[PDB]
Amino acid sequence: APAYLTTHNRTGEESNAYIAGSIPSLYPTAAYSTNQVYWNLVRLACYGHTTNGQCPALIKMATNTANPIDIGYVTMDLNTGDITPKTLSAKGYSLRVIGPGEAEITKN
Repeated sequence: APAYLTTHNRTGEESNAYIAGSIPSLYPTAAYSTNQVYWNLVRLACYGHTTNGQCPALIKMATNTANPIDIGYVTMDLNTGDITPKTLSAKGYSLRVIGPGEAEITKN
């Protein structure tokens, strides 16, 4: 398992993971910022939403605005940190999985 979940937000809008599609995490990644979440905190964020060490989340942009933007669903193995959908592309945003427990969000 990786030490941290590392998120590279390369957009001008805040990103966040909505656990099981509905529950905002406490660890949003601010604009033009990299953020690293200790792995135990991740495990807990996913507590109650984990089956077979797998946990899904919906990724949103403009998470600190009135109108957030649904980018698409992802699932992660909490023991390998492997993120199954290698890319997303929706609402003129793109997500790319870089390796276990790290990914970047770009605009377009």
